Amino acid sequence: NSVQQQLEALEKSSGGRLGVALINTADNSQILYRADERFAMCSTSKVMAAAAVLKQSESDKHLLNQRVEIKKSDLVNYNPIAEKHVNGTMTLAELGAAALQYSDNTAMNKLIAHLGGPDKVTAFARSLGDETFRLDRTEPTLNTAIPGDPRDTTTPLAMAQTLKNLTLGKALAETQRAQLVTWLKGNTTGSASIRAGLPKSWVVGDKTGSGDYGTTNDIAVIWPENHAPLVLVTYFTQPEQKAENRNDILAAAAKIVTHGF
Repeated sequence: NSVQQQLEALEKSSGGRLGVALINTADNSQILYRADERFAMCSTSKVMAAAAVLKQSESDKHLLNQRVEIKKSDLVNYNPIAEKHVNGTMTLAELGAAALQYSDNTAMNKLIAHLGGPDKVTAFARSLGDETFRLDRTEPTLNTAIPGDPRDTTTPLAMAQTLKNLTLGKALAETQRAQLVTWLKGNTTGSASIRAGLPKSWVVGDKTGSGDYGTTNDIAVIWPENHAPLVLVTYFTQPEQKAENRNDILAAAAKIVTHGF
């Protein structure tokens, strides 16, 4: 069976809806499955918020070290880093690191607030040529992931294209690109997702996300040992609100599409 047939069969077994976009940077070839359909991003949107702050830092050499006060009232759900810093400060760089490497929701909200609200994250995506991404809400409500709701969604292809531009391409100046890559490579939350479907020694940078409707996502840049990088988005969502998340599906999809590479 072809790769496409393999993805169809994976989706058929899944009890939900699978979205995959792989870009092989050797030749700009793509493996696309529901790649123009919308999925709730959940925490994968944290990449765009962090990158928007990195863009600002290009023109403000003091920005990344700017102090941000962390107050008890800022805490939401899932803030393993920010809760350590209540009554103190974190820098914008530290908030980027926490948002990306630990998926800290308070850190995400501080980035969004710094930028001036969700719509400013959308504007940043648009400035990179991404016509699809939209951020509408803050944490935690951006994870409701209701089927057919356009809020806080993108498509697998749009996200793969933008992730490529951010990490390997033209979106950010070099120091900021390098910082984003360093952050993604140091992610702690993605062991069981795309990474689990790849050779153990491949270098990977990724950002996971999950939400209601069993929405289970991962976006990654992958550096094989003897090949050009791959950019891979795997999004998955289910019909029932309290469905379990399914990172195993993402690992399985990653294994299918990276075969041979």
